[PDB]
Amino acid sequence: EQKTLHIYNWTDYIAPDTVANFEKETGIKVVYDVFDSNEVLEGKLMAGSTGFDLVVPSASFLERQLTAGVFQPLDKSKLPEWKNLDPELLKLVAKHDPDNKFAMPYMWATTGIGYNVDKVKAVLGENAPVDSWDLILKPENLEKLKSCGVSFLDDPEEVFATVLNYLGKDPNSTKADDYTGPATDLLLKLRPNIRYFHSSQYINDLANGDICVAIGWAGSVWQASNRAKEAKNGVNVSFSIPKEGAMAWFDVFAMPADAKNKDEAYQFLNYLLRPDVVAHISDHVFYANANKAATPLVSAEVRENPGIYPPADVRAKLFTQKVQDPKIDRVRTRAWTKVKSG
Ligand SMILES: [Cl-]
Repeated sequence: EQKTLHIYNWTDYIAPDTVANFEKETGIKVVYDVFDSNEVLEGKLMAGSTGFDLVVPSASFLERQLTAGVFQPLDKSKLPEWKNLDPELLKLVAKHDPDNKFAMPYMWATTGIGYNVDKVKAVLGENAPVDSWDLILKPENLEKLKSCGVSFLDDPEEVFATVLNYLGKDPNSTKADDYTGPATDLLLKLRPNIRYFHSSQYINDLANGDICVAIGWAGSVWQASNRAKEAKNGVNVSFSIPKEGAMAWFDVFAMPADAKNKDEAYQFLNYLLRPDVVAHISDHVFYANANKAATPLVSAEVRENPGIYPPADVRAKLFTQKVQDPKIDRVRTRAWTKVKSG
């Protein structure tokens, strides 16, 4: 009988031939579906009976569901290359998944500033503060960049944390007043200069020159940069992990508790743990993978990019998302609607 495997992953988060290569090597039929919204994935998981054997949630969402019985523990004896994973990244993911019981770290990155090098330098000068959140969180700078286009993510959790860190508050403040007060105060001063709040349109807009500065996910900004280079359109997109720090986050593979094809799922996970497999993915999607054995195999342009693989001094400035109580979640959501309506 045919062996089958159903995977649900983000768009633009695998190499073009990863699945084909796996099928050639193993004889397993893969059904590979994609989503571009975390809201979509989580709704399906909470409803249950998804039909997926492997899914790719955020590490933070995993914490919220470790008690909901959504996932089943990973049998590490079926993953002999588990030893290839970076122990430091396992520790960070274990903040949401104690003892790394349910999740295999896949890729990770930061939320920083993507920008058009030429347009930012034209408007703010040669010494534009591209190494600082000042570039996009000082109203005086956004007023000058307004005409060339400014985008923020449509993501209250990441944007509020970014603002709180910049203001010198706890990035993960549990104080409702921090969100409704100082954080909202700054966002309302910036708001008239922001063209839109959206978590994917900025990728193509950066690549085509339609916006000049964005809050964005590192690898997606690097994808925009590469798309502009492949189009030979002369647009120069870069990305900055600013000097004040930034949020780091981790996407993981996990196995729904009702998965029908568990043996095949473990074959695919151990396939991903082979160093060349995940290095090849990083080469194509411009995200750092969590496999320490894989790093030397990654192309120089990606591995040596400190906005993809940050060195120790930059990693020390990164913070991670803490899961908040529902009451803070709702304050955050309410305040974000007010910010956007401004
Ligand atoms: Cl995360």
